[PDB]
Amino acid sequence: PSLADSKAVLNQAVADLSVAHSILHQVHWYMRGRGFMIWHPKMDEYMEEIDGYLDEMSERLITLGGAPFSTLKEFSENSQLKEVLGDYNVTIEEQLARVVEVFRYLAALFQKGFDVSDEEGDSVTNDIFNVAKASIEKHIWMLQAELGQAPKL
Amino acid sequence: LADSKAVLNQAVADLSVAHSILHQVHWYMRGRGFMIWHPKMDEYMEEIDGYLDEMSERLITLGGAPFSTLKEFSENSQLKEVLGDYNVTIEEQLARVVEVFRYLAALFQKGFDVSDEEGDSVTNDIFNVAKASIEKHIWMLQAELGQAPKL
Amino acid sequence: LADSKAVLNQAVADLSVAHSILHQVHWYMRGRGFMIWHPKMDEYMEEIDGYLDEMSERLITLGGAPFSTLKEFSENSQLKEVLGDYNVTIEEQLARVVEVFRYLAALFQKGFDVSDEEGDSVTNDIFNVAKASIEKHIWMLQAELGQAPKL
Amino acid sequence: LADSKAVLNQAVADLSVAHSILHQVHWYMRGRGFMIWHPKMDEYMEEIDGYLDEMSERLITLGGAPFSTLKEFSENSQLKEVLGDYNVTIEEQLARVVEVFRYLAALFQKGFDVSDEEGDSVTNDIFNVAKASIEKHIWMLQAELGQAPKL
Amino acid sequence: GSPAEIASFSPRPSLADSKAVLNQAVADLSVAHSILHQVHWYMRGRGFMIWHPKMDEYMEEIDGYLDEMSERLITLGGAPFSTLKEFSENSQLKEVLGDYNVTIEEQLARVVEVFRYLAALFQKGFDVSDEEGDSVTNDIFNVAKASIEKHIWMLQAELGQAPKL
Amino acid sequence: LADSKAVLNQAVADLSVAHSILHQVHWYMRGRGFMIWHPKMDEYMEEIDGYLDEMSERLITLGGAPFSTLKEFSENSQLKEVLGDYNVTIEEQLARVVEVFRYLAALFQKGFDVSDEEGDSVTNDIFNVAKASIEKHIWMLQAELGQAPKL
Amino acid sequence: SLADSKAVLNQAVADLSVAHSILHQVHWYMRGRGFMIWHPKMDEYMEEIDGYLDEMSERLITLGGAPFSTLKEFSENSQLKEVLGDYNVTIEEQLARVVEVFRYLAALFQKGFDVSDEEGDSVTNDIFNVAKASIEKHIWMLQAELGQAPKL
Amino acid sequence: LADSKAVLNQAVADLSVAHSILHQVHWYMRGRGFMIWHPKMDEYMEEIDGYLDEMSERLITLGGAPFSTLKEFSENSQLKEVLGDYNVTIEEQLARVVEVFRYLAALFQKGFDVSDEEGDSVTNDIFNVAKASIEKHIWMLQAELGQAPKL
Amino acid sequence: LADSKAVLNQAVADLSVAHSILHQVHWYMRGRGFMIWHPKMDEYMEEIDGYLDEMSERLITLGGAPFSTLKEFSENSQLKEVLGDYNVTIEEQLARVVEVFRYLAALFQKGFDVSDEEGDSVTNDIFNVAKASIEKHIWMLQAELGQAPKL
Amino acid sequence: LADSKAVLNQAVADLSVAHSILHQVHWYMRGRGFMIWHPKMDEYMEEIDGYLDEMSERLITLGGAPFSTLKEFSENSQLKEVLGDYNVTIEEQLARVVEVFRYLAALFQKGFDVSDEEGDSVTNDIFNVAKASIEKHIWMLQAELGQAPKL
Amino acid sequence: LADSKAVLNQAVADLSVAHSILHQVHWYMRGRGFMIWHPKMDEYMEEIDGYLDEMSERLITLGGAPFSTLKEFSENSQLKEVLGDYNVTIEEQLARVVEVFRYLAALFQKGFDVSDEEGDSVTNDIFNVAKASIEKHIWMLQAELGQAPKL
Amino acid sequence: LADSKAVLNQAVADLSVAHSILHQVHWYMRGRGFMIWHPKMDEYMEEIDGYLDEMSERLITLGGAPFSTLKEFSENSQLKEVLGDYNVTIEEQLARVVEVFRYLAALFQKGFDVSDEEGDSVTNDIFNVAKASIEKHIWMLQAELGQAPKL
Ligand SMILES: [Ca+2]
Ligand SMILES: [Fe+3]
Ligand SMILES: [Fe+3]
Ligand SMILES: [Fe+3]
Ligand SMILES: [Fe+3]
Ligand SMILES: [Fe+3]
Ligand SMILES: [Fe+3]
Ligand SMILES: [Fe+3]
Ligand SMILES: [Fe+3]
Ligand SMILES: [Fe+3]
Ligand SMILES: [Fe+3]
Repeated sequence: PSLADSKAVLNQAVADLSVAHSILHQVHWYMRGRGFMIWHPKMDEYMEEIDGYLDEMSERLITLGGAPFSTLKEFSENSQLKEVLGDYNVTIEEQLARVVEVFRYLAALFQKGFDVSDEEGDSVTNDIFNVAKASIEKHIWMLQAELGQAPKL
Repeated sequence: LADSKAVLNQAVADLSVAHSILHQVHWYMRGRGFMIWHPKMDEYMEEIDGYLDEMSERLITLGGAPFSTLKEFSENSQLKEVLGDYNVTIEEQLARVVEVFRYLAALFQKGFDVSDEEGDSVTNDIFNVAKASIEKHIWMLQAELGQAPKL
Repeated sequence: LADSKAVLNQAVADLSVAHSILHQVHWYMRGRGFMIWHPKMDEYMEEIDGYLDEMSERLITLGGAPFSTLKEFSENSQLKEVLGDYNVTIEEQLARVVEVFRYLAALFQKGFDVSDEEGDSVTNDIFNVAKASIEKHIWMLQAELGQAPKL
Repeated sequence: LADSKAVLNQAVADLSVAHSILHQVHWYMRGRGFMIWHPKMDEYMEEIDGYLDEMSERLITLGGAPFSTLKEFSENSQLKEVLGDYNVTIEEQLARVVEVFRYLAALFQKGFDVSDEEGDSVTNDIFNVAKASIEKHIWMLQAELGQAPKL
Repeated sequence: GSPAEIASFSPRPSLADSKAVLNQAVADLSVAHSILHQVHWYMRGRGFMIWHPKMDEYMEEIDGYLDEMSERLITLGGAPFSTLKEFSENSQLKEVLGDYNVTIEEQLARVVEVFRYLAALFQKGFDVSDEEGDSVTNDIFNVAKASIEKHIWMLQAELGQAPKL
Repeated sequence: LADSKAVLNQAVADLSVAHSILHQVHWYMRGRGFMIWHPKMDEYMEEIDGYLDEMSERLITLGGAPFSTLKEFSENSQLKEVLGDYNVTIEEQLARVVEVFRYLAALFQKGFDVSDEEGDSVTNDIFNVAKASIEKHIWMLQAELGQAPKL
Repeated sequence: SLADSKAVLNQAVADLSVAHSILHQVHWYMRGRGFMIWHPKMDEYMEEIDGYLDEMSERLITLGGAPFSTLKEFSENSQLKEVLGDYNVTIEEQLARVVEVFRYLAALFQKGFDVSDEEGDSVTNDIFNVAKASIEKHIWMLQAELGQAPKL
Repeated sequence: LADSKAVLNQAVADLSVAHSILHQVHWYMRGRGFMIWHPKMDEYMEEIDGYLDEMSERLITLGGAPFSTLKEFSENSQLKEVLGDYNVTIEEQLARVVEVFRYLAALFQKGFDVSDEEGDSVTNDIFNVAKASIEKHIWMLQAELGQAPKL
Repeated sequence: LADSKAVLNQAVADLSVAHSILHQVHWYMRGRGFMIWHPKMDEYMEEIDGYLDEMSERLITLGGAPFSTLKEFSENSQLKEVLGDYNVTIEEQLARVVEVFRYLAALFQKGFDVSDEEGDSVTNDIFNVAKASIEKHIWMLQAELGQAPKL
Repeated sequence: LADSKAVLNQAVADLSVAHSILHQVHWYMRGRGFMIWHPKMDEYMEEIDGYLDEMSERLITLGGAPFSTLKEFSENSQLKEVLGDYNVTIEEQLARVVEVFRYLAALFQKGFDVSDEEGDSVTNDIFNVAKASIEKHIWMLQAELGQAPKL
Repeated sequence: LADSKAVLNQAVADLSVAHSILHQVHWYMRGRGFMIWHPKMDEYMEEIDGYLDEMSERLITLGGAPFSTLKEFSENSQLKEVLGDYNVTIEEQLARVVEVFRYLAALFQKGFDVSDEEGDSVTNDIFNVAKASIEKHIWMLQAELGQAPKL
Repeated sequence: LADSKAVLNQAVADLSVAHSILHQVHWYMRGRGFMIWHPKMDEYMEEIDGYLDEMSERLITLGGAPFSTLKEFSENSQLKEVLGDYNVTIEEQLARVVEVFRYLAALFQKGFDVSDEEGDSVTNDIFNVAKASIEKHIWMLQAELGQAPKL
């Protein structure tokens, strides 16, 4: 049932990235406070990057003979990420920490994806997860730096 | 302008679901015409997303609170999603896109109507511009399908 | 279309003063956030100048004579200028911009209304487009300032 | 000219003839100003062609059938063509272009009126945008000619 | 008295010199543009999304020949046709009313027939200009013929046929 | 004008007024040559605006406070404005621009001299570069007008 | 030392050269509905193939190796077989030929991945992995046009 | 290929002198039309330099030795230069350019004939291309001057 | 080589082998000048490939069947390939490229002649344009090697 | 010209150390403002590197021998480096950059002086241009820091 | 991650000295080949700076503290620098870059191995990509020098 | 500003002849290094042409009359031309380029000194900029030739 878990983790990523995109969009829209003018457009950049991973991962899953999740209901039910109603009263520091938590989870997911693909010998999938992990971890450093903190990976 | 705000938020939900449906069509497509229509879904998706950000931004500007979770999109949208299926024909998939766009154009007409009544002329333009392009796509998709636009 | 011509000319004056005020904010700005907001004023200035040229030139096209001297701009504009002062806070400078933009959005509503009354739909569109972008800026500035747009 | 479809198709014919007259001006031009105005006709021609495809597209989208033969253009257009002549002056050629543009601006107003009555807001916008640009060119051309726009 | 005014039929249609073939091209390219625009607007059926915009590209290329040829005619001291009446009457291409019910296969075949005609006209122009020693005009016709011939190959290929020039 | 800071502020006011004058010329221009000279006015305005922001930043950098209201620009400038008039000829308009430019060039020479004497070599450079290009423009405008530059 | 990595790189030099030739044939002899999309697509595929070739050949050179560099060497050492050009081959048949060539290339690149990993040559390993990824994506899209799963 | 080499080298001389004359027109031009025709001379000059370097590297390629000194250019060119004079009218300047161009078009025809006789098809194409463009320019210059091309 | 189709197909084979030989030179190159000449082979390869595709599509267009297998190219080409050798000097490599180019230029002359005889002027120009550029390269390569082009 | 060469060489060392210090600030930066100021350090670094290569190559051109080892940069630079520390506030970091920039502006003033004294006007210009830009940055950095430039 | 951090920081030191050595080569280069190899050094320097910023922000991301002073770079680098000397030949300069690059490639293998052991796959890939390009440069440099890469 | 005008005109002559000499080197070059130095002469030629047009515009702007015939250039230049010779080594060609640039650098110094004396600071800067770039080229050409700049 070849590359069963590589396919499974690719599909887990499809759901998680779909929710991550929704969370980033909420931060983008609901953001208020000093720093808005830099961080609001920054969320657009992050979203575009996340969308990039979604399409690389979902393509790779299809290529491997899988069937990507492709309804909001599948994304919601399969994602390990939780969403809450939007709220303008959240601080900038609080909004950025939420993004850090989302990104820490993605970097962990991508590590799992890297591990599982390596074990099954799916080196193409392995590379996709490694590249994505690398960038997310770099963003974790930068976001944490803004927050006067070490990356603490 | 509670009604203009209401229809803008309705659009946020529907455009969120429409993007998901376009993505499923993009991914699950099989048959002759794949190489043209697969990347065309990406164009439609980018356009849909552009409407999502215009309408969401305008709602925020009017003092509203956009839907901003998958649960809100799914619960509020009037579009129905189904499981992805590689066995759907390319002609059926394009017909599905047409039905989604017919829905959107009708939603944008409603948004036009509501904002026009409230005198919200900026919101009004947004719906009108979107409607124009969606209707143009309907013509092209229907022409590929050997049909009149039948607006 | 005397009213539409009149409001276009009012905008020529007010945009001309708006430009000066934006330039004052750009030059006298001090405080954390300078590096983002200083260049931002140049973007706002370029946009305001775009409205100026096109409103002034619509007025010419309609058989009008636009204000074209500093004296005409000062004496016809309803916006008041004050002496540059480096001790104004970043947050108060942004609030000054918001106040200027609230004024412009309100003026552009008036221009929409009068041109709509007179059936000058070309002039109507010019005001509608300008108002849209100015209102979007009020949302962003107010957000930086920890506040709702409150249009 | 009962409906938007009829006004769009009229525009299809008139824009086709307008293109032809502009091309004649381009080719037969002689006199001081040639080096400016010869390439300017190309810009105008491209602009006229943009209106053509738009208006034709919209007509097809609305379920109509555009005129699509030279006979149909020539017989349905209110514009009148004459034989090319090198002996027409620059200032007379520019005046000929002004008359065509006045005609088109008038036609676009007619399309604006009808689409508004029907509540075809998409078609209404198309005529509005085309009218705005053509009216600006009338100002410039008349200005070259030492004249007010006289819309 | 005053000089008499000759009353005679138009006559001619007589591709005997470079100036004449160029003006014939001016007329035929104008009608060819109209036919291509009809195919573009009225097209329906599978392949629309590729062939619709392809007509726009061909229209652009046709317009390019029109401006090179008509400029060369003016440069040679001629007077290009420049009214829809002169185009329609001088062109050998026949137009019909637009119809949404023509297959892609039939539409592409119509374009092939227009292109074969144009290639043939440009060969005439090449022959006429060469005999004249008008080498600049000769190259305009050669260049246009080459590209139009390449499109015939591709159109024919789409239709599952050899170019059959 | 006692020092570099003073001459820089003088330039802030005069460049503000020169921009306004160039804009009037741009808007009220009529006559053969409009199509070339109308857009040229925009180029000149953009250049003058460039000098304005280089001179006013240098003044701020030097510990000064730039004029930043229309009242100040108008009161301090040696250039005088008159009401717009469509009846001024193209030749008279270009001659007005030449006179503004001759003034600016002379002001920039004074800026050069004062800064040189104070040993402010950065400010000196700014004035030298501005003077170079304004003088090149005088040659070209004079050449259009059939005359020598007569610096 | 790195003998077999060098040998698999050189195998790829040969196979990619013949693959380029086959793609050019498909490009030229193509006929049928879809020509206007697929003809130019072959040029994209040829450019990508050529990219792999210069990459792999010059990694081989960098390793102290000597790339095949004549048509006879390409033709004899390649495992791909060429056939005479024939306009009567259908579009569907042509695309299926390209799939088979790409399936071969993807398997070759797996072999190259495996051999270079066995020899500790991680630079060569990555060249093959990157090339493999994009070829497999193409298989998906070609198969999809042909109404099938990728069937990797 | 003695004759083809000879005429290529003749073109090296004449184009070098033609470049110098164009530059004189560029520099000494005065009168209405300066702003269009002054930079147009730069375009003509670049084109001439292009023919210069096609013809000069074809001669080298053929095993010839191009003139490469001002003495060689001046002595071998059939074009005559006179001292610059600001007093020449714009229309006379353009007349001078047309003369240079008529000469070049005639030389390029000689090039064509000589290379055709000798069977140097590459040199032949170089001349034919240069002749086409120069002759188009004659049409346009003549048209500015209110005249037929009169090739 | 009977006709135009035959010489076009000869060029398909020969260009294919030439590309292979250029690629060998590119890869096996060692010596002073490598950094300029190695990438230069890529330029030459790109150009040869341009000729190949042009010449093959002209052959198809004429109703021919291009060679399209390595066996056909190798057997039909009159160029001979040898095994790659890193010990060949950079100047010997350049000399090998010249020999290939001299061969191509003569093949192109053969194609010119045959197509002219048949009256196939489109094919005639393809060969002429290719010959022109190859001959220009022969000049430059020979110049690098301190020699006349010897064409 | 040995004093100009000595100060050029001084600038080589100081700019090398300046680059290093900016890089530390870039890497070790923490606090609100990071996202703007982190990439800004890269812009400054690139600017510093430009002055470096400029001044080094002027030194070479003048027959000097630039410092070209880290030991020489470190030993000759009057700037002092300390171990990187993440616990420095972003305001302290920016003040640190201001102090490096004041040093550099003062160094460039010395080079202007020495080069003027010796009549090396090329070196003089290099120092002046560099000084202008550093002084502009000091204004902006100070404005971020709520302060006058205090040059 | 103890060793991956250590080897990243070694790279930070080594890349810094490597940039310095390359800059010396760039500056003190003399001999045939200068015009190609002088700018080449700039490309190599840019690439080494890319690895620097990469490796140094991966170290930071991992919770390390990059060397950020010249003293740290010199003291920790395994690469040794010497005074610049114009008498060094091109051959000798290029050989030195080769030795710098061989060292760097070896360090990157070491970094590959350590990160592989520790399972730091992101760091592993940074070293692998950097080693790949360095090794490709070793081939080209060695080819220019007439030798096999001899990795 | 008589001597300022004088030296500008001298430059016009010297740049015109320098251009001719560079073109001779470009065309007659043979030997190793051709592929880099041949196009390099084009870069140098374009730069020389830039100085020509600016010096000649500045002279016009100052009320002078530039030399504008090959006779004037040749008679007024202090540069000497000889017949082109393919037998010259590339090292001897580059040496001739260095001689011409050394001359220009000295001529530019004389222009700097004379304009500085007459207080024409705009002309002064033109010469200073042109001198800096020529001298940098001398450094590079000399380095290729294994020598110091020796200004
Ligand atoms: Ca498993
Ligand atoms: Fe996708
Ligand atoms: Fe947004
Ligand atoms: Fe304007
Ligand atoms: Fe034209
Ligand atoms: Fe390569
Ligand atoms: Fe050249
Ligand atoms: Fe092709
Ligand atoms: Fe450098
Ligand atoms: Fe960085
Ligand atoms: Fe000039």
